[PDB]
Amino acid sequence: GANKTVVVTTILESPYVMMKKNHEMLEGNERYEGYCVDLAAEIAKHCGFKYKLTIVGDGKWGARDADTKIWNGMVGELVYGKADIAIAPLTITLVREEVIDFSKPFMSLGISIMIKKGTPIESAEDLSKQTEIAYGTLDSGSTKEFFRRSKIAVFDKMWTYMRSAEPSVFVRTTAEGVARVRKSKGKYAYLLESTMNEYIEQRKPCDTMKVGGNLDSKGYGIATPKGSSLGNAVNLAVLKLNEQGLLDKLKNKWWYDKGECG
Amino acid sequence: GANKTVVVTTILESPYVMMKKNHEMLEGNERYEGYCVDLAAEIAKHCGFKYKLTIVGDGKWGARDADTKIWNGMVGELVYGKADIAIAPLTITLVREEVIDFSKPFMSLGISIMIKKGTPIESAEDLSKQTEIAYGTLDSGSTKEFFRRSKIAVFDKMWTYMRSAEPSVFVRTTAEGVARVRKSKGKYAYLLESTMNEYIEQRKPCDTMKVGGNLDSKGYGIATPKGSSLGNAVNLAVLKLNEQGLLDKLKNKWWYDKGECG
Ligand SMILES: C=C(C)[C@H]1CN[C@H](C(=O)O)[C@H]1CC(=O)O
Ligand SMILES: C=C(C)[C@H]1CN[C@H](C(=O)O)[C@H]1CC(=O)O
Repeated sequence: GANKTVVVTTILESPYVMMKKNHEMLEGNERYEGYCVDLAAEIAKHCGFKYKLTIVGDGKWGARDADTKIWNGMVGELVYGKADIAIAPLTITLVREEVIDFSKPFMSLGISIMIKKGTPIESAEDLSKQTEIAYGTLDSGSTKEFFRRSKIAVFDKMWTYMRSAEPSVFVRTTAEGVARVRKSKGKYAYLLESTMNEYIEQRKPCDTMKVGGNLDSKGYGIATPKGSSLGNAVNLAVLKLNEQGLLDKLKNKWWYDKGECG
Repeated sequence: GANKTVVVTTILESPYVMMKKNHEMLEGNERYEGYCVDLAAEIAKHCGFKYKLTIVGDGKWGARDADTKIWNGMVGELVYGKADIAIAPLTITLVREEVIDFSKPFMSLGISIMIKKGTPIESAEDLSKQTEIAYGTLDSGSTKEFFRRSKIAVFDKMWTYMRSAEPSVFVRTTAEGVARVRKSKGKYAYLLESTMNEYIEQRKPCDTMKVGGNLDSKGYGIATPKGSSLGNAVNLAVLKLNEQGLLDKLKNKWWYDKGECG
């Protein structure tokens, strides 16, 4: 039948999607700003469709409950037909790839370590060997799953450490993880995706730092319901945007062009 | 009908696929060794299929002739039904994605600069600003296309320089590009994918070096004919291998474990 406005599901997480300071004076998609907001506009332009940016109701990303087997977050909204496409820093993982379609990566990243400047830690191995400096991750998401399911000695030990550490080394949000690193006087290292780490390292008060190399290598992908008709075009749009150097420009814009740390 | 042995098309290019020193005494897939040979074994194991490693007849990777519109290389073998899957460092590009299916990236890379140690060059911008130190790429492939189609000022200038430079700054093979850098006493810089660059930097006589950051960000993908039944399983296998840390181990094995430069 007739074309329909594409429902885009995303989530508020800086600097990917944020409500403009003057959002109360704007409307529709114009209320938001950020890397993903810009990416969505570019994808829509190339694929030639109108869209509406919506915020995922449950505020989750994409995990399936072991008991009920129900998918939450943006993945769930695609799986159950609540949204047509998800545009956010959604990590491409096996479990998600099995239920929805992912475009090729629009951003490359890996799990990294965030420390307050001055902390005597240079790698994950360094962390695994001690307990004075506590370390944890988000209480849900791809990074936590990485450690939970890892069979690699170092990461396996880090996981066992994390589950038994007191007080809890887990945080509910990125802002919480960042704030804990900053207020813990060097006694807390935060494991998060390099992208977020690199972003925070350029924000005042400039007291955090990304150390060591990434623990893994992966990417963020645009997701659509399995078999969806938009899948193909969106995937080609992603590759096109990357080849035109558009994606690198968007990262620079939201990560470095306005860096606040020199 | 009954399952059939999967025909895998690949190409001799170190350290991805090479004929063993004692190949004349071995048979079938055992005649070859390398990163891709190992990857193929792992993919086949996870997807549960028997396969035969074959070498692409025309020795090309995957480009379409503008006049005849015929696809050459491994892409062509998939497009015309000569092979069931291609396992090699095949760069995921828009033009190829339009005719065949790619798995998510099994390796992340970008175009980089290779120089003989001592060369006064730190970036592509540095190269673009001069002509004393000649610079070029392979006479075909993704890297050449990157420069040919680029609209980015610096890369556009580099391309115009390359097309008009005398003698020709292009090479036919990686080994040729490497050899030219080594024998040109610092008067030749070679533009190639970071993966090959990092590999060569660890091989005797240890006289080359990778300088500056990558010009772009992309990946290598396993390819299958569009709509192929193996596509799904192979894609999930790739993600699984990466999540198990298997892909990083394979890179270490063929790139660094035996590094010859300290
Ligand atoms: C910001 C959040 C909660 C997301 C972003 N990508 C990951 C995901 O898609 O699971 C999560 C971060 C992480 O796991 O470190
Ligand atoms: C080694 C060769 C000729 C291949 C490997 N990947 C690229 C491709 O798939 O086109 C080519 C290298 C390059 O373009 O620098």
